[PDB]
Amino acid sequence: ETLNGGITDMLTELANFEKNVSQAIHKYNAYRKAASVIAKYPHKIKSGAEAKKLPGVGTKIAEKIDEFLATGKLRKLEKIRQDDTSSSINFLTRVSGIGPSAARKFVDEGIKTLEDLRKNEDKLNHHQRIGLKYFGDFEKRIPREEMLQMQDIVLNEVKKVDSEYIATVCGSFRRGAESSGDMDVLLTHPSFTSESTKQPKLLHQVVEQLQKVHFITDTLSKGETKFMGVCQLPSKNDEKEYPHRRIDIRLIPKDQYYCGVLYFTGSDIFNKNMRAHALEKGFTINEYTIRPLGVTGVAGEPLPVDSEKDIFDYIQWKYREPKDRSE
DNA sequence: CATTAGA
DNA sequence: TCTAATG
Ligand SMILES: [K+]
Ligand SMILES: [K+]
Repeated sequence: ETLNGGITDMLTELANFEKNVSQAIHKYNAYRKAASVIAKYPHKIKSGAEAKKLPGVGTKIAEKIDEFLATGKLRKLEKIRQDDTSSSINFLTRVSGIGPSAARKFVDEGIKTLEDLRKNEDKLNHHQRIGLKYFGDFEKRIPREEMLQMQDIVLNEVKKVDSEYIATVCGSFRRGAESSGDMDVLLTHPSFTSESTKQPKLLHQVVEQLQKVHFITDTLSKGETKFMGVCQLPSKNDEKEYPHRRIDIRLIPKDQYYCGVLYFTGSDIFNKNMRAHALEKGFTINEYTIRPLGVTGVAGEPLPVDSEKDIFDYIQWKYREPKDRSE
């Protein structure tokens, strides 16, 4: 957590590099299990050799550990850090819709900057265009105070369209968080569950609502179960317009809400931990259901869930307010 | 790890 | 169809 920090930090830098700038999925994966292992190890690595006794730790890596230990740096890291192409790729990637593969291509063609991207809007796809168009606001945080104004509107049209809808704004928002990165709305309807052959409209109706009133301003992607968009709070009585915000809406079979909701509320650890516990408690939890364990090794058969509680009860734990689902 | 665009 | 990108 801190005794082998520089090593893990260096290592992740290393990995991340092979993956993006290079297409070394392998080296990439290498730097990672290592970074992973050296992290668990309870003692200060004092030499590569020492490191090296680890699993995943080879001669390539170990050598890097000495250099890093010896001198507070690493050239390869220093060289990459300087590297314009590579820098370039790192940046392009910040554009929503740009991933490594496109980043490399764009660079290939010579589009290394924001302005470059501009002049060539033609080379970009809708998603990419939008991300470009909203590069600044996409990077901005979402203050809760706004999260509250967003949730407000959201729940309103949802209700207006059909009163039978159930929505929840998940994520760290749900967990307290002073601010968030984007808004995550989980959606369901009684009329749609595991079997009940869809109702694509179910999603459509609301997107259309939100649009109708200008909550929604763009669409990155719209499918029959997962809508990914851009939204904006009504710019008041002027002098202050709001930044464009990423919003994601998802349809869910009512019969899988709460687990979905559980899960997406996190946190990453609260989850893992509650989950680890359902294992002892003779269960299995995951984004959609909660099945009881069977001695033979594994088992099935989804237990019925009508609330976050059902799940809690089941693993015979203390209902944890989302506020304190921190870990 | 599943859903969507796209080409 | 596959492959990329988000989450
Ligand atoms: K080893
Ligand atoms: K990106």
